[PDB]
Amino acid sequence: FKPRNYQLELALPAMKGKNTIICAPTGCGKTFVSLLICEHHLKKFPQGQKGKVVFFANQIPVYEQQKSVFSKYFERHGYRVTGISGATAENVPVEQIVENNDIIILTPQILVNNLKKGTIPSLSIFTLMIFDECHNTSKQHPYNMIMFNYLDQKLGGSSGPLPQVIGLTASVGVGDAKNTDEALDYICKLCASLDASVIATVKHNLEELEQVVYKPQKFFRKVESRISDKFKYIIAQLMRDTESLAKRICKDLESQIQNREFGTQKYEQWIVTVQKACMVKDEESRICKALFLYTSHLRKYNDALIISEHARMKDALDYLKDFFSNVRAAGFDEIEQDLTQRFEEKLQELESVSRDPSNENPKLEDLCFILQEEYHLNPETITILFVKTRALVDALKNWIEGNPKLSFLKPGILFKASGDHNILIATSVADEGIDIAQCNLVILYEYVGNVIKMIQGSKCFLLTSNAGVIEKEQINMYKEKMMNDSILRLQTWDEAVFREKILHIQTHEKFIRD
Repeated sequence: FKPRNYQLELALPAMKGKNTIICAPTGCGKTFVSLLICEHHLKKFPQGQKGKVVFFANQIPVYEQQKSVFSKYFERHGYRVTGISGATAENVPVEQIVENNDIIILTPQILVNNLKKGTIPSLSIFTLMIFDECHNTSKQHPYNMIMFNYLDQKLGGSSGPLPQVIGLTASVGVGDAKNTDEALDYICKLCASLDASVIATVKHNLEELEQVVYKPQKFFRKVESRISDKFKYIIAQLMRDTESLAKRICKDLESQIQNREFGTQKYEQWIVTVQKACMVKDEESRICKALFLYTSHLRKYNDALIISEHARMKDALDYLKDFFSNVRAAGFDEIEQDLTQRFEEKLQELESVSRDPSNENPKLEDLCFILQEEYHLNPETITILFVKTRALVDALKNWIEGNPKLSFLKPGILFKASGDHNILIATSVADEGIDIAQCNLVILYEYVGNVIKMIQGSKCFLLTSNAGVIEKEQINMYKEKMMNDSILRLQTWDEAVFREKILHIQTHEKFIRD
């Protein structure tokens, strides 16, 4: 297990002996870095001198894993490594064990009990302390409980030798701060808590790190419906009429699905239920046939409304034309003739509103521009496009093929199985099961399907009509943003000015504690 460059970059300040917070992505080897720090530390002591290191785990699985890892690596090197946990043997008191072993894995609460008990008189016996998930060091957490003791001795000095402190965290957090400046102060509060003079992030080996941990940056984009949608207006009336016919012959149409809206997949479910009921005397038989015919047409309208919503009206209108060409292929019902003629009356108008340039879908214009922009950056890009329905898969594919501004794309329905298509349009079943995506770019086009996972500059675009989710992500990105900058700005300060700022807070925090 060769150390990665970014890992060595993180370890260095700690190896040079500064109290450090190591802030890096989950799964990038932060604990492994603490191990490198542990190894470097224990070698520093001259003959007849032993170091003593404590590792703090926040949860039992981390404790178990680190207990195994540290013992295997270090018992070989002649050090005595033990892990002591809540499920203690309860017979051997902890101090004998801390005296007996050079390296200890510790759930933080066990130590706290012993300090109050006085079995462990001081924190001085440790030479190195490591806090996994060190962001927890606040608000009367055991970490903080431990760190207070550290601080009292240091500040009320009268100070014995104190151990180096290392904190591991994926995120320092930013708390309640509504401002970058407020955000900075919070971060310093944590730094004061862990007596850290250095925050270590990977600046130099960002490229290498990104290979080890695979995160494609997520982009959330609001999308808007047409201000004026006459196409929806016309179709809904057709749907209203067809329902009115269906309602007349069946007194109690209401069937287990509520508040169906035109153009919704929920409406699709309602249709299916009603058809199911039909699948189950002349009059009873005749009515069953009529409903089935109606719901079948209502379903087609509903499909067309959904196409119109996320693609061109032309795509939606075309979809209706084929169906109504398809109905003619079969022997013409007397009823189908009527339904077909009712559609034919409104057609000329539908064509008119469909041709209008001003009637164009905003959502399509947004999608198009993102594709243009991204493929401009990287022609090599391969994209998977997730859409609401199968009918939409066909609409969007036709749209890309006929769009001269999207000539660079060659659309394919449905990795990589196929090299020749650089974009693929797909839709998937809504399940508890999750789909997996292997591509540079993922676009979620109003997609409510079961969640997606991305697999080896990659990005995912989430386009939604929901204001609430967009607002939430905007807050999150802001908070992230606040955190990095403040972190970046803190690294700017000299350690001497920085140390000053940290001391003041510990001093103030010690008195309120007093």
